[PDB]
Amino acid sequence: PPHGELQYLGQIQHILRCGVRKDDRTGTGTLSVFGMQARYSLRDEFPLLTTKRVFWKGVLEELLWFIKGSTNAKELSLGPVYGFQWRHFYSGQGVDQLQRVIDTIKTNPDDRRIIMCAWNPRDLPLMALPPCHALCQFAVVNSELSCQLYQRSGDMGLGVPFNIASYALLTYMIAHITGLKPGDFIHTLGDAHIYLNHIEPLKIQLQREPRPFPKLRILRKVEKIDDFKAEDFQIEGYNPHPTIKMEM
Amino acid sequence: PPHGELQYLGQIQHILRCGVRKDDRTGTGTLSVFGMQARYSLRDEFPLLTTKRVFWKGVLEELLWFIKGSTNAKELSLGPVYGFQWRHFYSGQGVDQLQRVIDTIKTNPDDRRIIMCAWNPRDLPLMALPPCHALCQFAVVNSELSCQLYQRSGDMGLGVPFNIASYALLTYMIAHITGLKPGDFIHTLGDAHIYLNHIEPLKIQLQREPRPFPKLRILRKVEKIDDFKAEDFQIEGYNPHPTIKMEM
Repeated sequence: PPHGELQYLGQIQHILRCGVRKDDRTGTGTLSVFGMQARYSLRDEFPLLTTKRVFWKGVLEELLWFIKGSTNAKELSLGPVYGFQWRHFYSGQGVDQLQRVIDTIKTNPDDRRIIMCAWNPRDLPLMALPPCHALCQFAVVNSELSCQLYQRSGDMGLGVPFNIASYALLTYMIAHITGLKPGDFIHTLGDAHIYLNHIEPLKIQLQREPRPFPKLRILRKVEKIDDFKAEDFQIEGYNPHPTIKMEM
Repeated sequence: PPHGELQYLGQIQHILRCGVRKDDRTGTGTLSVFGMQARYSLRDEFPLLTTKRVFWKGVLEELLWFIKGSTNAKELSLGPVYGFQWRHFYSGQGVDQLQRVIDTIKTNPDDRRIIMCAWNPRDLPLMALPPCHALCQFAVVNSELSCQLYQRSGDMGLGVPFNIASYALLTYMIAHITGLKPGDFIHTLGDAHIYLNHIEPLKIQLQREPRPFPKLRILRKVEKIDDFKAEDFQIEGYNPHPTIKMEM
């Protein structure tokens, strides 16, 4: 059974070899491939990448922050996830996308419309009816919860490993409170890119052999999504390669 | 160079072998796999499937209908594409998603937010802020136009082959008027399903060897998307296997 992280590394390799030079908002330069998909199992393991050390504490903390509120920075002393509108559009108003996902899983697990979206908030004033940055779809199969993230653009070096962990964490959480087991996290990209100043670091990360994924234990029975605390979570068996500093 | 249709057939096979039984709105029953992606080249060929005869005339005609108007059935004497809100939300009002896609391709081809969405209109009254059925993203790379369709659910037997043709047609059109060449059509599915009464027909279609994809010639220089007519298009070299009647 081949390590799931191999998909990520294969994507890095593919973009390095077959990717096209393309500019972005910062005119900084990237290598880009359009359209990609990776599938990561959540069954008895958690896809926190091991070919470099991923900042798990920031993942967890930023996720909890998104889940409860909140339009005010620093307070987690604009990210790659963008969950400002997950709860609101502030107490008990707008559409609560996350709670609605949870409720649908319980009232109709076969539903094909179990979807939550996130926007880049720089888009909001820019234009009428701005396209989201990320579309998140959940599916239930045989008491298993799976999640697919579609991102219109993914930063492969910095953003992607972090997002894989974020959404897998989200899935574990929702599974936990809906009484399901986590299944797969499917990661789909539009513009999948590597910034030029990340090319050398990533070429080196490619040489590294992934270690077995760790486990994620939830230590307490939680009934509501808003009740989760950082201390409710434990990462067992994370044995990663050293940190790689990617500059941005 | 392996035939692109092989991806579709591989997906059918995979769902038959490894798919899970799941009900739907009609409680009719399907085999489902969650999360799939196929990539079809549009370079000097057009992905009109050959292991059965796809209703090309309906593809073309339904697409043109979506492009100009229109909220009134029969008039193409609710589909699997769902393009009712592509132009409107009626002359010169609401947001014109399609024209905006066209304009962005011309004003900023590197843009990562070149996205159009379609809704199932049965969802519209059902709830506030309904999730779309399909998200369509365009990307430009080296004078090439590529398109990725994300569908929250795809009917593999009937809807999918038709949609592959529809969106590839759309891409050829937009390429033509933006002065680009078609690149790839990437097809991504959430719930990818086969209805149980389609299992036998599809098992038979699996045995068929695809023939080379045909070409799509555009016969006239067209400047605006609204100007395209059915007669502007020609399918050269379509040599498919016989029609398979899938009942629904």
